Amino acid sequence: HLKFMLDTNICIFTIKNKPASVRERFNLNQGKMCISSVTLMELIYGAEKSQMPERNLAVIEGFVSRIDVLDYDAAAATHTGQIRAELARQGRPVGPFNQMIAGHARSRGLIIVTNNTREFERVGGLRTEDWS
Amino acid sequence: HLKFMLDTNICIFTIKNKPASVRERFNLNQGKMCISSVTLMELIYGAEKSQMPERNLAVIEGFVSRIDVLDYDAAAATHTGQIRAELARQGRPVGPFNQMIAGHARSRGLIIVTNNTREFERVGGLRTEDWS
Amino acid sequence: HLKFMLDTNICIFTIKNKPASVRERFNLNQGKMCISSVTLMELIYGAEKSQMPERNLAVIEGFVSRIDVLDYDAAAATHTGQIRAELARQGRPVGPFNQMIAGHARSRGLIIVTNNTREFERVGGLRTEDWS
Amino acid sequence: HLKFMLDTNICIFTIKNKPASVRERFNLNQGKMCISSVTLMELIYGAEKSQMPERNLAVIEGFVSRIDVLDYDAAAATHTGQIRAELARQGRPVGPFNQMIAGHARSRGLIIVTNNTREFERVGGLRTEDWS
Amino acid sequence: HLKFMLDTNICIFTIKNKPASVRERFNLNQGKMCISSVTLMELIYGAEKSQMPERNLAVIEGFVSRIDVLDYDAAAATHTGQIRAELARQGRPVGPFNQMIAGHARSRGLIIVTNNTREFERVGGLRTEDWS
Amino acid sequence: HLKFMLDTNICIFTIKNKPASVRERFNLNQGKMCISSVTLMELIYGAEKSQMPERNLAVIEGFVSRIDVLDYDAAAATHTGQIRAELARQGRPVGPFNQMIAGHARSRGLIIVTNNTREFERVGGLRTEDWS
Amino acid sequence: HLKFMLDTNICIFTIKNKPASVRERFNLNQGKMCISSVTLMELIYGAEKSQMPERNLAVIEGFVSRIDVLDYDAAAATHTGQIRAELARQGRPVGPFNQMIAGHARSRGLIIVTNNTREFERVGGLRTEDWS
Amino acid sequence: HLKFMLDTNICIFTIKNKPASVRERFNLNQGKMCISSVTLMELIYGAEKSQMPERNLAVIEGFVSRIDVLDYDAAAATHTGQIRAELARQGRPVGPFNQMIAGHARSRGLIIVTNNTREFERVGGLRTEDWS
Repeated sequence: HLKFMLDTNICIFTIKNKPASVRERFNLNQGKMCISSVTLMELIYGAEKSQMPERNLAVIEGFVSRIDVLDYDAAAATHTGQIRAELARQGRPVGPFNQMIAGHARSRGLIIVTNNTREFERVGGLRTEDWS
Repeated sequence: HLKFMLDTNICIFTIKNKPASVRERFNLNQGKMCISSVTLMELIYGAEKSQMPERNLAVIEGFVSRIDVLDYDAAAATHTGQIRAELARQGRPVGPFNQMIAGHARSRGLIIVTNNTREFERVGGLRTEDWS
Repeated sequence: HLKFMLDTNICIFTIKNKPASVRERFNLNQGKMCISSVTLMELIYGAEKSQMPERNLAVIEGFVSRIDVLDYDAAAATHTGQIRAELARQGRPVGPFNQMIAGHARSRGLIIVTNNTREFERVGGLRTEDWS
Repeated sequence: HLKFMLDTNICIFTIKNKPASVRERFNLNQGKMCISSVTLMELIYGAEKSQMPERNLAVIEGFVSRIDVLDYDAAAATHTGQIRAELARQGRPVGPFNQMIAGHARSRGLIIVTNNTREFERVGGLRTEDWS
Repeated sequence: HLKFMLDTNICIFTIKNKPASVRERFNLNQGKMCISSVTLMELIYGAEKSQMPERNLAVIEGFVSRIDVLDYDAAAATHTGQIRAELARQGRPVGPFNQMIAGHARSRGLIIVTNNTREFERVGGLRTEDWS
Repeated sequence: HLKFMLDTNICIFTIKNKPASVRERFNLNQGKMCISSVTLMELIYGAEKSQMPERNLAVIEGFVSRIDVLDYDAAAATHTGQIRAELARQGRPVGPFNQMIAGHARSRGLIIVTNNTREFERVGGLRTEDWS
Repeated sequence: HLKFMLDTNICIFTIKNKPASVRERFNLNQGKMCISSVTLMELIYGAEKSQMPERNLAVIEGFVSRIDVLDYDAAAATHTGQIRAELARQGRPVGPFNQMIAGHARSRGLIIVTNNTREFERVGGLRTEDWS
Repeated sequence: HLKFMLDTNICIFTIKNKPASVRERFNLNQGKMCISSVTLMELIYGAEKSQMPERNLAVIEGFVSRIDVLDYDAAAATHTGQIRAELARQGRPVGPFNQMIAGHARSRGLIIVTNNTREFERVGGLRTEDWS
């Protein structure tokens, strides 16, 4: 089954093969990884704002075709809502899209793979890894 | 068939019967309305951070039972990505979750029902109504 | 996935490689384009009424081979019906087949690609591009 | 299975039970009838343009719930295209949406039920009935 | 289900719309017609030997896409074998591919549609029609 | 998997154990051989026209039981059509049923096993063996 | 359906419009071409090793969208194995990936399109064309 | 369920029960092993070049019947392409077929089982084992 949910920069590092450690671990974990549709949103944004949008979209779409994209559903939303309230009580900052990504992963029991572990470690009941 | 996607404040107004015109129009359009899972997320956050979480969580279950909750999917994400880039080019500010709700509705050709018309009208190719 | 719905003249320009700019953008967007079955209908009519139906029909099969043809479904019909009433209220003229593909495109969140932007910009909640 | 494709006016007569002969034959043919999505478009248009749109939409949507709606597909488009060229050669005028419905029916071997048989009889290879 | 199996000349007549009576009845019998793959072979042969092979192939492949093609299977083989022996006893000549087409149709209880009734009427236990 | 497609005479040689070399190589290749349904047709004809049809039909059922019978499908038909045109250009004679199994074999990458290599060698892109 | 399997250089030529004769014939045969995944591999290698990988990867995604990619399967492997042994006996050199696409094509009865007819003509039971 | 992709020599070692350790470990890992169709190709080549091909083909096919054969697909091709470019950049030599089954295994997150670990360890992001 699925074990990891990859955040946006981990995806970009993989595509770029830099830092090389990310693609290395990515490939060792083939068949076990996914991204949130929220992360897809961020990836598309990155392509759309770039100098060569059509080119970069094609590269992203190819990458995305080989990994699973999970829809952000009611369970994901529910966990995100809980997490934002837990974080607010504790006074811990997490960015809005990261909050959603954290909730999505937690709702499915997935490990978040991220180079922003400082932020994601603030979340309760969630495992994180950094492959960079 | 779905015609309207309700923004968070419109849902809250419906729940509170204030402004009462919102629930009135809500009732008139029963069976034609939905919310993004992004809006559900915002509703759960609001309940979870409130003085009476269980009471407000129960109220949300009642509201949600009367409408469809749509998963934020790849199409929603893609439109959101496009929109964020379009807005940034124009120097137009829209909040992160509203961007996602805007992208979700546009991907399905739905009318956004919102009292935050100034923000959502900045998005291209999107119809809005305000029931409040 | 799909981003653009091409109207008949844009299809014809692509086939003829004139204006060459159309085929250029067509090639750049390979894999992201479709036509409504309504537009297919118009293309088939064009071939059938031509001096050389078998030749022109064959050219259409080849062209259609490179894109998706979307069935005009209940969602497309529903949006079209709504658009026709909106347009009638405002006194804005749009041709019957154009109304239908406007509704088709809007129901799927697709951009209409057309050299008839004056007509299609009259439709609410719809984006267009002109590649010619 | 399906034998009849109903025109817009036949649907309306059925709903209104006037002329009573239409609903009579309609019910005698339960399970054998459908409409084109093109006809759905016209029904929605009628409701959307009316004095009480939400009301009339509900009435139409309820009626449609009890009959099959066929998507206007590539075969329908092909027959429509052929028919428009045949009609044009003969100089026989048929309305744009009627052309598509004629094509849709012919592509499926269905009998067109219409009170506008004067128009539909101009089409080749198509059976028609009038229940009014 | 299937009622008719169309022989090669009938298919060509339909495509050419000449004699017009063939396409007329073809259109009236939509959904009820098929061809044997043996007939497909003859059509492909016709295109392949023509001056414009690619064009005529597109034309045939286009025609064939809207009708069912049946594989010549063991039951078709069996009836063909019986028929060839029955014919030889009677001194009644039928061409090699017509023998197979006859056997295929008979094995499925289908009516052969052909303008070559002289050959096909020699076969026992088989219905034929000529639409030309 | 399947490697060989046997023509009619080879099947008969196998059944009759004469020339004995054929059944010998047949037994060595058990599980790797098939016949076209076209060849099945020829075998049934031979039995049906013989002095003792029931006996010979029973012998065929036993033989056919040891091998796969392949349906003559659209790919087989298509290859046969190309082949028939190519042979006609070169002025090379191949019998009608031989053309079909040659086409059938080529569409599947099968080796035709035949003692009629003179005819089958005329076909392009086709390998043959003679076990007799 | 499929008739041609394009070797790597033919694909590259089509992409570059050089020699222009390749794209010229390519366009004439739209809907009838495929590549082996073995060829996809070589294309991806070519892109990845180039000065501008992302640009060239995007171009490959576009090209691949216009044709079928066939998986190199057991039948393809079997033929390739046979061919490698046939070639070694005759002392005929064919490059390793060429052997595989030859086997892939022969297993499906496809015409190999290549500018390396010297190598591919060494293979038995395989038709080739050179469009360059 | 699958964990291991077996290289050609490991399959041969298993068949020969020499070295005995390979079959020992093979049996301990029943239900968890597969081969690439590329390896099937090599096994078939070995049988075909042998002095008793029919015999050795039967032994291999029997062996292959008890393990999964994976088709070499687009994902496999993609990984192989990345790998070939990386190896060339690093100046690490790996044989053509080895490159393909390395990419195939890597695309599926499988452990390559091989007695050629020196070559396969040059590939990035790939686990290897030697059971010999």
